[PDB]
Amino acid sequence: DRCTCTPNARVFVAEGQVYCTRCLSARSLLPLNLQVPELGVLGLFYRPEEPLRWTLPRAFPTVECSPAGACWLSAIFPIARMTSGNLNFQQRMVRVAAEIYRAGQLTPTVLKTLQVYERGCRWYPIVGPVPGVGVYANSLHVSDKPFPGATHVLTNLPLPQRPKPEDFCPFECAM
Amino acid sequence: DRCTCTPNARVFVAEGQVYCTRCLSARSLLPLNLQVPELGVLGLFYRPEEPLRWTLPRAFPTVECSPAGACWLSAIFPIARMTSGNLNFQQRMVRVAAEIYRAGQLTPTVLKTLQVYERGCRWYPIVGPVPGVGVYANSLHVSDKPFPGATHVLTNLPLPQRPKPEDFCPFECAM
Ligand SMILES: [Zn+2]
Ligand SMILES: [Zn+2]
Ligand SMILES: [Zn+2]
Ligand SMILES: [Zn+2]
Repeated sequence: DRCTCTPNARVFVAEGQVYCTRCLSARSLLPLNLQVPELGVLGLFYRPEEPLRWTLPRAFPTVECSPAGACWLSAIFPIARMTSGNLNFQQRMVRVAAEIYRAGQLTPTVLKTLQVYERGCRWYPIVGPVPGVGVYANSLHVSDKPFPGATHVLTNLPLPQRPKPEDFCPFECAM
Repeated sequence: DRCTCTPNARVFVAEGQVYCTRCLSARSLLPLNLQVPELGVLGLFYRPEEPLRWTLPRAFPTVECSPAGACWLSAIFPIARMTSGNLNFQQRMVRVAAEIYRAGQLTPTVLKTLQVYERGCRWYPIVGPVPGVGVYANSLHVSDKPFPGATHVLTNLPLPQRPKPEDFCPFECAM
């Protein structure tokens, strides 16, 4: 039982799995006939409706950048979950993906547009394990799980450490 | 940087880590001088204030029961997160742990007391990967992650499958 939406339905990455932004079901590999070579790893699952507006170089996942080239695909779910409630999530997931996909990267400006801070998320200097969902990051990459190099974690959890002021963001352009 | 609360502060298990119910920081092993042998694995981190009211047999984690004997320690965080908001979580975490610890097991009655269903959680027959936090289970055990044997997943996520009526619960006594 996999996702059966039109292949132009956006995708996000949680832990290992590629999931559909529309139905939240695991996404299988695209038929290669539909695959969009110009979109690296993303094109292996996502086939947009029209142009691209930006491209993705096919590559291997680095110990810190995964999916290689568009690690922000990994921040879509955590930002949406920490930024919505029970009867509000779908709408949120859809708006968060659209924003990020459009920008083709994660940036302080895209986080402001998404009101991540006003909704309860705070960055924290990683000093140990953090339970639940979150966005781990450094000055160039982000992930939904900890990784070698990550220096900060974005969470809505009332942590013991001291939150970073709202003007702070570990990166300028996480890709 | 670990937890530095009084050792009588309750504990919960998320993924691998043992975390403190009070400060949400990782919990180190108890000095063995404080360790409470009568509380199996739990006693290796948690030292109550007075009696026990129930005991825990020391053992090895089974492919389906972990922590061995009190796998419900793994359901504390997911139930609390899916059942609270941003400015409400701590209170929720504290009430959820106390309830479960008292009952010394997870049961349909303890889930009703915690109003898991009225707050948005629904059980679903596992048919594929599910992103985010959740409680995986079968008729005898539960976990915060999928495991060989699990047949159902409790989530507040608006999944595509069809939710189980509110009278349904995969188990009668998950320990
Ligand atoms: Zn879909
Ligand atoms: Zn990257
Ligand atoms: Zn503590
Ligand atoms: Zn068990």
